[PDB]
Amino acid sequence: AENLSLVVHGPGDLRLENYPIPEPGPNEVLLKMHSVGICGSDVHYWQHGRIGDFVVKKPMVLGHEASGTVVKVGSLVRHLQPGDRVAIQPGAPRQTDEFCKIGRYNLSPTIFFCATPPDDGNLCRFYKHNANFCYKLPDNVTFEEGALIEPLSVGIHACRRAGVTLGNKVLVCGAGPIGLVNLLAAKAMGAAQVVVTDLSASRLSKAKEVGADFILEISNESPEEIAKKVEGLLGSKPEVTIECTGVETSIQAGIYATHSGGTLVLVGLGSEMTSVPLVHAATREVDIKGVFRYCNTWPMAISMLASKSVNVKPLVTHRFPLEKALEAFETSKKGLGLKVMIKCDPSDQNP
Amino acid sequence: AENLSLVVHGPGDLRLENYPIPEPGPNEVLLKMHSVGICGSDVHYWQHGRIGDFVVKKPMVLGHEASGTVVKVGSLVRHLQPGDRVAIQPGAPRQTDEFCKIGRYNLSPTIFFCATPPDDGNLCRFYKHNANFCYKLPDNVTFEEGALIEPLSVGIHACRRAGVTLGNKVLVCGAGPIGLVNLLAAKAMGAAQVVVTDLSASRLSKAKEVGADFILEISNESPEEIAKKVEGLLGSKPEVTIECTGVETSIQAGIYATHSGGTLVLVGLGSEMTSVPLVHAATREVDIKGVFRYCNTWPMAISMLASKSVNVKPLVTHRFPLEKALEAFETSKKGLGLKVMIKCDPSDQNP
Amino acid sequence: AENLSLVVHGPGDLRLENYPIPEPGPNEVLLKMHSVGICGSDVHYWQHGRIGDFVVKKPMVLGHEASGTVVKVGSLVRHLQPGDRVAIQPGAPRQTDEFCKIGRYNLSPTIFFCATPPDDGNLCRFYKHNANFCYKLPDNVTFEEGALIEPLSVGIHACRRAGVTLGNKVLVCGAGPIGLVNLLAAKAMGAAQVVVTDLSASRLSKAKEVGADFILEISNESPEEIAKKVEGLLGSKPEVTIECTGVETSIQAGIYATHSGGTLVLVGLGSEMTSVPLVHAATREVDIKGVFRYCNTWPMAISMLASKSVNVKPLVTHRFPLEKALEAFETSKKGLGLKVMIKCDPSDQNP
Amino acid sequence: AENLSLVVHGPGDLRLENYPIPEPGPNEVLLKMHSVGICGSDVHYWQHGRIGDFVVKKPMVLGHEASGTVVKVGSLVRHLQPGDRVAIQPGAPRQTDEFCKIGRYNLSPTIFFCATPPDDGNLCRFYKHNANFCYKLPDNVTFEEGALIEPLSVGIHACRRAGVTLGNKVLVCGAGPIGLVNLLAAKAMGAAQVVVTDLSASRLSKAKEVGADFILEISNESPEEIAKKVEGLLGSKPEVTIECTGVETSIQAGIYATHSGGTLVLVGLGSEMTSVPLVHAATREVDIKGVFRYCNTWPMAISMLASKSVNVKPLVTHRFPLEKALEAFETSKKGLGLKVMIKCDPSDQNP
Ligand SMILES: [Zn+2]
Ligand SMILES: [Zn+2]
Ligand SMILES: [Zn+2]
Ligand SMILES: [Zn+2]
Repeated sequence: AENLSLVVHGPGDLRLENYPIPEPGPNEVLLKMHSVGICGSDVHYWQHGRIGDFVVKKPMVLGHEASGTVVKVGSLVRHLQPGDRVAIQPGAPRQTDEFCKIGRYNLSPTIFFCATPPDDGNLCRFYKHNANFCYKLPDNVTFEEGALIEPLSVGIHACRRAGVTLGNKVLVCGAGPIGLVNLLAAKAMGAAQVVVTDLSASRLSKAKEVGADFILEISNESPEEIAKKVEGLLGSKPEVTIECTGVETSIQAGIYATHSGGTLVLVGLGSEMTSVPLVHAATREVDIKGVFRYCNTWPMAISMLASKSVNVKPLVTHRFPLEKALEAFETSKKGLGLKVMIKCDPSDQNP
Repeated sequence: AENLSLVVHGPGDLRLENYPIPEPGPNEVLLKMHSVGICGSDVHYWQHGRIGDFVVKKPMVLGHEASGTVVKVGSLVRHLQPGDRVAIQPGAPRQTDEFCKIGRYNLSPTIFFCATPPDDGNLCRFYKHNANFCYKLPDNVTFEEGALIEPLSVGIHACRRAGVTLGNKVLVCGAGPIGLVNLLAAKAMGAAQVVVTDLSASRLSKAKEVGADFILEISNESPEEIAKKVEGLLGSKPEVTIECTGVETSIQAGIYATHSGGTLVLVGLGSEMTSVPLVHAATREVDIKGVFRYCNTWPMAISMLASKSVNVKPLVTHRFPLEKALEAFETSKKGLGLKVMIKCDPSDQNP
Repeated sequence: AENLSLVVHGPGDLRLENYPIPEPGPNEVLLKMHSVGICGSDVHYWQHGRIGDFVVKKPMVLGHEASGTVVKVGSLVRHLQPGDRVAIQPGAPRQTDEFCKIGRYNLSPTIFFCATPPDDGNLCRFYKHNANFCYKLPDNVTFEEGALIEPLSVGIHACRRAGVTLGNKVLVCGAGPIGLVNLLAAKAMGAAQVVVTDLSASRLSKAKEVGADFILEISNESPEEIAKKVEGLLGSKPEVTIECTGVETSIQAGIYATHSGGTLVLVGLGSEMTSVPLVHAATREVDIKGVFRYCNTWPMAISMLASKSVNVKPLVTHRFPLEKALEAFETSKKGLGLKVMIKCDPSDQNP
Repeated sequence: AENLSLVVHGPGDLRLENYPIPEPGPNEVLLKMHSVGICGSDVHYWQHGRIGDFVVKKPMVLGHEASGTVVKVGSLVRHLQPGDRVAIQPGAPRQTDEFCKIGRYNLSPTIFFCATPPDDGNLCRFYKHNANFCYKLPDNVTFEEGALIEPLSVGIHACRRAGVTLGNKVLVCGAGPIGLVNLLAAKAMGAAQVVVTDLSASRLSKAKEVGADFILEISNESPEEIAKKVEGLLGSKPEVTIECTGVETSIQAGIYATHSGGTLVLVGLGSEMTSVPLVHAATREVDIKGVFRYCNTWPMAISMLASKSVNVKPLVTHRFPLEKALEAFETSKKGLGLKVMIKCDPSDQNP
């Protein structure tokens, strides 16, 4: 019974292994996997075997940005059936705790989440999942778009928490994959202009393709100088800044750059301690907000994709079959591409 | 000193008259008028000499959707100067009352407002206005777009109060000018799909041009049937309904149509008493909200226009010089067009 | 095996019957019932065998405002154990649907809810319930206070949706049980003054005891006159009105009474069609909101009770043992009391 | 013409000087000052002649927490008249800028603000002020309560921005005057429990008198230990933390202490750079918000005082006549009291 699976055993130890075919409980579905995007999260576990307090204490299956086809459903599942194409939302609450009740299930301490240990991910042939967290895709939304909902959702959640809306000018720090999905989400939510900063001329070219209104190549500027160049291009201070690099200097830039009364959202992972002009922000009522994944983004993402109101397709720079997963991870690490997409279906390998 | 002015003396009594050149106080500007759109508000005062409790007790200058050029500024005015092209926000608070302080100046009982009596409007050659409520237009935004900010703002304010955002499906009742600006605002704010209903095949054709995702021609349907047809086209109940007709049956339709937990916003003017399945809405937590003009929409409208993120141009169906204002009002009443635009500048009559 | 249960068989057909001892599933608990309040909801099913579209098609156990003691827990239950005193939140979602995910589980169409048919209630000796919807009571919170969380929650949810906060003046229409819990919730949320209207001098005396800052006895006033008398007592128009009678004239009064920009919340059940100065509200941006039960109120209610920050005790006017349930229902119908409280525990019959 | 005035000429240079009687413009009033509280702001200008970028470049009158009696009004003033007792809101916008329009006038860069240079304050006999920012006091609200609205408003604004509401448990860092007003505001807004931390047994005794549910004396605890002790007393992590010391370790404590999804509001002034577990907060969606004074707090503060729903009286520990202002400032600096209150009226020196 063939179920090739990509597994991290520890720092730098990545292996392709055969796994049993999972058996779906009464409210789960079994999925034949199709398209699985990888991101810095996966690469980080690969390299270091941990992300902060999340530690790989036993071999873990990677992969958490995914779509596939229902092949089997549990006795209690009614909204999905074999043949259904679905996007997988990787975080599924185990308990109806208070976070779940108030509608912030992302914060639930007992949540299951693909490829954050000890929870196995979906970079494999066959995978089972809580049925309520698999979302039927319409026929004009590709498997890859379905997989891309996950990174898009990072941007949606951050932009919601920032309060991005009609006419706002927005600064996005970083033209990596995180920055690009926040650019996409901001424009989708009505931002008039997004400026994107980055050190790389290459990444910024790609941010342009994706829809950045302005690009700004940073070199040795101070945070105040960055904020200043940003304001100069926009004609004003941006109501919202989304910081996607985790780099302290970029966080400071965001604080100086953001319009008074505005919001800076931290999406990139920084060091355990950050040094910031906390006062500068606080005295200007610039709020500083973080994000932890996302909640309630799949249906609205699917709605925007299905209506062609957002375009995530240019994000995919590489495709590899599942058998070439180790190479794909090398490609993702070298960071020349954006989204490296893994194709798990021997039957079909198109988008 | 030539300052032709369109004046309503009472029910059906419209005249073009010469007025003195207004003198701007210390915080006012004098404007050479350029483009002035007319709407049902103006036509209503023309026909009936009142809109509810607002009564024309002495001759009134009409016109409240306008743009022009600063020719003179007061001693305290610093952000505008002669030569500046500006959009005029017709509601300017006279006092720093509590509504103003909390940021809801539209509700200020002593607000000045063009062409709502006893306040004279701007359908004339020369007009003076509170400087803080004239907004500089950038050079890639036409005078007509500047004039159109006013009707667009009706839609922006309504859609904000409805909470329209990323991915929502929205029902707009009415394909008249009010309905079309709400269609535009909803899409600009991130709605995935807007369906527009109306009795007229002609108006709906125009709603399509403007960007309606679906159109629905109504005839003798009951409110439940309308709600049903709407749901059928969208694939779900719309999170937001914007009611733009003021027609009781359309209001009821909105109540049946709107998703539970959603919002129905009333923009059209109905009868003094309305009969509604108030309970049906209330038990489904469908909120019912109204609007009174707008507040804080000019800068964000200008930002969206300047970035080409919204297109109001297709709204203009007719242009008349100021001298043909009576004809223009006839055209606006017969309701075959959408926006009838009046050109007040003898120097320039382009958009 | 003794499990006396109060059952409605149809219009005016109420019986006390022995039921099997329910068996808790893996995530349920079995409760030895202690205190069960009754309300117009129960009385309504008794009298008419329906509330609108909710119809008693087979015998139903009544009772939905309750507390008791855990005697048995399911294999998956960890936060509760035998001996735990708990308040029962009667609405427990069956499915993780979209309403649940976004934190509005009250709107879930498949929710289980005590004594709304076809779901049996908890007016009995032994009752089983979803464990996540039973809330441990601290030792300084009585069983009756625990039972009273349910009616209090009606007020909490309504006042939240109204946006009651520090310093607001609030109008509550109706001094029945619904009105009194909204008075309590408004004061708890920081309202400076609550005025309560009613036809009964008796009910208003009780509203005073409970904490009403002003009482207003209505007789033949018109809605405009009511609004006027209200404003006169408060010194201003109330930012919030909570309408608790369902009476059309009282709804109209609320519309005239509420401050511009304010909110009217409809808690009382009215007729299928209501006639209202919808326009008057809409043009003053008075929002009209309804409620459907409550969501996420139990923990904050328990917190306020435990800190003695709210006092629901004066609401209980009568106590009857379970065996005298038919009499208790007669008492509740005659409407001279407020909260009629039923004592189900043969071991203990104190508050 | 006697108008004694307290003036800072520079670091440690405080003088009492006679000033001209100010002349109120058309929308100003002249006030006979009555009660003026002092705070760290005043003391800071006294000691250092600056607070960050706000620098005393010429002699400045101090005092910004004040009340008095209207003696003269401008030609345009209608809501106030000689004899009116009023509370003075020290920040009065000069321009109708965008911050003002959207209801955040506190952020207006051109705002006038008592005793923040170059704007003279109200520690004097006679003072003139923008009429719209003087608020009539009812007869059951004392002059001192009127003066205390200003510090209370600091707490109101911070607690609003934190989202303090019914049932929340709140941590307040610091039992100085800033901490105590935030304790008062939180309880007024419906917090079930407030715990207050501080190094001083004396300050905490006073926080108890004022209404703190718990007090915690800190010594050499680490931020994690503080957060831990806080959680232990409350029985849970507080939904809101208000940090009132500006001390980096206390800010870190707030981050560890605050419930996930919660809010930490920074009210105390810290160093230009702060080192914080920014990541810890961000990954738990603990928002970090600052405050800059307040907006729209006077009317709701007056409403709460007039209804006896909040008690600021215990804050006043000392009273000095204006002639003993230098001593009063010494008393305020030695920090043994809380609110030092200055009495400016030779006619009356009661509360
Ligand atoms: Zn990822
Ligand atoms: Zn108009
Ligand atoms: Zn009930
Ligand atoms: Zn102060």
